[PDB]
Amino acid sequence: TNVNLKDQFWKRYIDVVRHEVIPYQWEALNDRIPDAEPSHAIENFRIAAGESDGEFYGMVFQDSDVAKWLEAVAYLLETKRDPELEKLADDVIELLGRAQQPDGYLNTYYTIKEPGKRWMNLRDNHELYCAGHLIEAAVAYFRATGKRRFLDIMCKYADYIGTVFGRGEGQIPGYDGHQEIELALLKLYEVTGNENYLKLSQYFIDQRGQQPYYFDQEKEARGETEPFWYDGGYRYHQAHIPVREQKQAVGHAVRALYMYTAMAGLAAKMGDESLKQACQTLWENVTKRQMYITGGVGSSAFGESFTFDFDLPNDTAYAETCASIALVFWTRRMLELEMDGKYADVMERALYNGTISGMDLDGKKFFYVNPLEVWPKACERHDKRHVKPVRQKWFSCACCPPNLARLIASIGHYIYLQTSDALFVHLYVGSDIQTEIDGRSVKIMQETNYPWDGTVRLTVSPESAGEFTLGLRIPGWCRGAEVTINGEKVDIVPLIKKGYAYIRRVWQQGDEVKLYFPMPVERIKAHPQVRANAGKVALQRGPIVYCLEEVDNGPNLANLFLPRDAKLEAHFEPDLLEGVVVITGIAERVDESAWNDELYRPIEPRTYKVPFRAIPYYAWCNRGEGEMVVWVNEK
Amino acid sequence: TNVNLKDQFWKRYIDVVRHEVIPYQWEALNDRIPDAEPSHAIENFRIAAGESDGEFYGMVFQDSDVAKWLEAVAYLLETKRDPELEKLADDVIELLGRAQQPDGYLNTYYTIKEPGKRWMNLRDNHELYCAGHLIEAAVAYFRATGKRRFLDIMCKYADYIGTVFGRGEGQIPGYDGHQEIELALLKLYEVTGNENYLKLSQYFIDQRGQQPYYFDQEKEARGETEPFWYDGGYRYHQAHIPVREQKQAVGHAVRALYMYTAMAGLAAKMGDESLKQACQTLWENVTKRQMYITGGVGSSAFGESFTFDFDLPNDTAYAETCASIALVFWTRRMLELEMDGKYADVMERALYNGTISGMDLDGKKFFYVNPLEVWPKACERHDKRHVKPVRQKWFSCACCPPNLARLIASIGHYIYLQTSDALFVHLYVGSDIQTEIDGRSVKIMQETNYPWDGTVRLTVSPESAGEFTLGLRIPGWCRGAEVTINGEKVDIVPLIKKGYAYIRRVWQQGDEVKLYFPMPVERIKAHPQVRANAGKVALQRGPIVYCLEEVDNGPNLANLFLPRDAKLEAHFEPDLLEGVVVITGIAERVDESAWNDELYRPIEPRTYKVPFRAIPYYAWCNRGEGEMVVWVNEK
Repeated sequence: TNVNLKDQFWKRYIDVVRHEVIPYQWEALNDRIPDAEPSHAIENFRIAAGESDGEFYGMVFQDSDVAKWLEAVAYLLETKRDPELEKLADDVIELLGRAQQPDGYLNTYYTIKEPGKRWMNLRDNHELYCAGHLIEAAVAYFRATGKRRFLDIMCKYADYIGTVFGRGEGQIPGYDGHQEIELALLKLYEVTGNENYLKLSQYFIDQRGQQPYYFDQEKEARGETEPFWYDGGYRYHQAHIPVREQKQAVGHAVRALYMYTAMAGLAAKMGDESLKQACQTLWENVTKRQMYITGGVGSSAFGESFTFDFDLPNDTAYAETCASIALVFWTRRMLELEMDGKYADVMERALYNGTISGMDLDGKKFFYVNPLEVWPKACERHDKRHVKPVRQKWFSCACCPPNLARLIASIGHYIYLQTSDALFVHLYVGSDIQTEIDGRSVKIMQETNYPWDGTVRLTVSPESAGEFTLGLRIPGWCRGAEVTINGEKVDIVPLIKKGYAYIRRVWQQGDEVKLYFPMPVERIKAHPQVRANAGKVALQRGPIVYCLEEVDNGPNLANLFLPRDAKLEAHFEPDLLEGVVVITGIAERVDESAWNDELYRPIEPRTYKVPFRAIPYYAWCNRGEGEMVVWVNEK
Repeated sequence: TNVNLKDQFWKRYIDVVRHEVIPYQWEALNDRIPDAEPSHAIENFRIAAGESDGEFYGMVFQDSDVAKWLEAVAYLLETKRDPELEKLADDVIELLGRAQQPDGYLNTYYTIKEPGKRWMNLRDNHELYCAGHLIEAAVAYFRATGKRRFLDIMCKYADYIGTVFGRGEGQIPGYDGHQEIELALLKLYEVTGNENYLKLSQYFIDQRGQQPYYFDQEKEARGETEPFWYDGGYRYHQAHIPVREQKQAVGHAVRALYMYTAMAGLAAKMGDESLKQACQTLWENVTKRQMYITGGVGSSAFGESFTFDFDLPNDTAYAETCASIALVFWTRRMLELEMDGKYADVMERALYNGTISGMDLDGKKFFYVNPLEVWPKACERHDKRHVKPVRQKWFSCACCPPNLARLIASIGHYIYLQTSDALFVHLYVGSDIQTEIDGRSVKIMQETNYPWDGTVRLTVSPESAGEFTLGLRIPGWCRGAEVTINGEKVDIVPLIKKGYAYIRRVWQQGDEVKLYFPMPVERIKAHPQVRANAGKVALQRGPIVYCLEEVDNGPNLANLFLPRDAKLEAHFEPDLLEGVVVITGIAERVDESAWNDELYRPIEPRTYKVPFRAIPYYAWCNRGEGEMVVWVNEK
């Protein structure tokens, strides 16, 4: 399976990651950006390798920043070799190899700052989290370059971790306050075939939330008495009860979704039905009760967390970039657990909305928080101070960048899934794939202007003719999908199972499948239990959720009312925001001129008509500070 | 001027304060309530008088709780002598006299806990605030009983304070972090004629906010380096700039309104036009941009503070009971500065909505915070944790009670104002007053079922016939007010000036003025800049703002839509909530069904008709926990 991107939309983002984002982060990691908060991330490994002097600096999880940058670089190298970039990575890798302790432990903070204090604060100090991120980078770097050095280093650490943690004699019955090692270990298993890694992942998941609480035991041993800052206590870490008894998403959103992603991978690999069902129950809870229309998750700044069903406020949303990325990871494992278009529908929602919303179109600035409603003046409220009205650079928790980079750079890995049963098309993205079906070589090409248009042309070319199944997602946002094969209509209705059309036939060289997904402008309504959206409507076209910005429509977007009957139109604007479809129509505003400086009046408001224009949510805040809303008042 | 209450509405509240609220607090102040947080408020004075041993206990402003209870008791004694209650007060008073230092200083914390450390932390430790509250209680107790002892004690302290603070040689150019002393000093001046008190008040106000900052000077002297916890710094205390440059309300709402109250009193008494204009500018800002329809003020829990113009969220409101009480105090001084009905309109709005909303109808439980929208489950959000979904008892900052008690108990003082050129009727409350106009003895009787009905009968009986002016407020909520004198209709339009009808004529014994204020059900709309209320409407009848509760309408009050043409009806329910007018009609809900557990859908919502019933805002949460909204979605 090699996949080449051949589109406009994602190719532009990859180019931005390659030329702007990854190089800038490299400078930051090496403290060569004069105005920046220093990182010391590379320096810490130098000191640890005994090649430099100085004090540890930065956050306890600083090592993971280096990991994430390496992981993204790995993916970049799969789609364009660059010997200089590869050399930078190789040198960092050898440095990691020299900072690594003889027993396999690799952690700058506990090598330089608190030697000998390792494994005494898993609740807070992210040791396994950093190890997990480094494992992911090493796996990725191996798959991209064939070079095993980083993989070898990380297997030594993974083996050491296996000796330290478990239910055995002299082992710690522990796990990390921030999940990540569990999903990373699955990847390491997939590339090595070493079953210890699969079992260790299972151990960490099965042990979480067991009584007596591991976190209480280590806390006691540190002599710590203070109550945990987060009111829900261990719900923050989803360590309140065992994972199979968790029926609602709670706590910190990234933590949760990384945990779920591991649970879904383990359910698939182990055939564990109880875990599969837990995943499905959690999936339904997150995606049908605690998810924003943008694919954002996390409704409370305090703990960057889930709250509860249907509590999805737009102005105080957290919807962290990293959580939406984590949702994408989760969906991919859910798809391996069960082929249901609803998983890919979510993946696509996050991909085209609440992930990429996290960056400026040119990749120079980022959001941590992705709100669905902005009144900039109000961002001075204490309960809105997490909401930044414009994107910026970050430091300390500068994850928005190497985090988005690793997803965007690997976008090719999410388009297709080769199974022995079928070749599945999840995303409609100009691309090609060279794969093997029933031991035979098959080339598949997608040509499409998606997401701006719903027409997709798939050319299927097997090396020699042969029978196999092509599984095509029918997007849940779409009504009335149509399919033709070599110009002849095919009734897909009997071929559809759980949002995928299964097309099984003998394929010949140059066979052509045409897909047509109508993209009308839709008015989306939220379930009536979503109190924040009572009387409000969102615009969506294809997979893209739209928003209104002040720059196009004036201030006071709360005072814009979209009548039900207003006739909406869409058209392409090549020179706007890198080339986007915009949506236009006629709305109504209440007349303030008719107001008289009173605050409250018993009068019937007078309304006048205004043109409006809406643009894609992901593209907001590229034309200066201003109001923005997704959910607009109706009628 | 003697005023007797003869109504049902306020009389019931006064009885509750007299029989439940004041006696319960007396027990709490003496630590005789088993399952309460101890107060030690009386005990601290015992220790300070050398009549008991032990450590200081409680908040630095604990002394003010005793003061507020005494002040209320004073007002209770004006409307019904009670030798036992008077005895309790007299004993407390003699105790205060024995706790007082030889120089006049009276403060338990700086007598027992930090002897000699007085006046070193005016920013935080409330010394002048407690002195102020004690002064108010003494003034009130003198007016009520003729007993001067408490007054004599407090004059000694006030004189001492006058030697300590000022611009003179050896004086501290300081002022309290919590305003109060300034308005208290005006009251002491009014009852003693001692001009020092008036000038001292003027000094505290003129000094506030002058550079170099007093609070920085004392902070430095304490060796304190920590930044102030509130992000706006000295805006919290309204000490950021001089008062006559403050054009917006900012900071902590009670602090601000106590300051404004002093400013308005001084502008009147000193004839200071610059201060008058400053008060007017602030008045307009508060009441036309930063006030809730309930008379609540304070839109941010953090700092219990004002935010900025038109930021009035209903679900995260703070609208502290004490701030609404403070607004009432402010309006009374504004009325002395300028006879404008808009002042009394706000006074009335607070009195019948966001003050008495602070207690259960039987006076046993209280709110600190008065929200305008409640979803109880959501009160677990960190950004809503200040919102309690049911009333309770309080401890430490148990001000809601002795604070409401003092206002309710003194409600008679707010009904009329005698000036040398007119008798003004501000509030429509069954009552009578014996007063002197142009040296002539005049008796006036009001009979009315206000607020449930807008008909008022005033009987005017001068000792002998004579020409004078009666000023009658024409409520700003009203349209088509009518006035009839001895059965003949009078054209009031030419008699009205700034919301008061000036009726000047020769009055004879038994003259009858009938006022009729129509009370239709009104749909109130907020200025379009109020984002929170875009697309919403509030119901109001007479001075009373209405709300919907779950107990009458079912859950999910966000999913209730009030059509503009729905017919509304009002009628009296004698056995509901101590006897209230309710409002009824037909609203619409969106039908849950068409979602089928989806979260977001492109479907046209189906709506069905439901009955609704609205009750007075003040009377919400007397029938158990449940949803409540004031601002209802419109269709």
